[PDB]
Amino acid sequence: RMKQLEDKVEELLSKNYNLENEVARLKKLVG
Amino acid sequence: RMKQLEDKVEELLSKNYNLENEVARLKKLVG
Repeated sequence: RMKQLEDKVEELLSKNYNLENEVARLKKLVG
Repeated sequence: RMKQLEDKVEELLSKNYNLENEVARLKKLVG
């Protein structure tokens, strides 16, 4: 369960980097 | 450290929900 929690942190960080990359692409379209 | 890992999961999920809400607002502007 240490490892499962660590795995979930790594997974959520990857998801937020994808969301960050998407926000930047959309902001480039608006801006 | 169990608690610290759990805290980090909860924090990253809140960040991704904010990013999700931002993506939806920007997509509403484009769409």
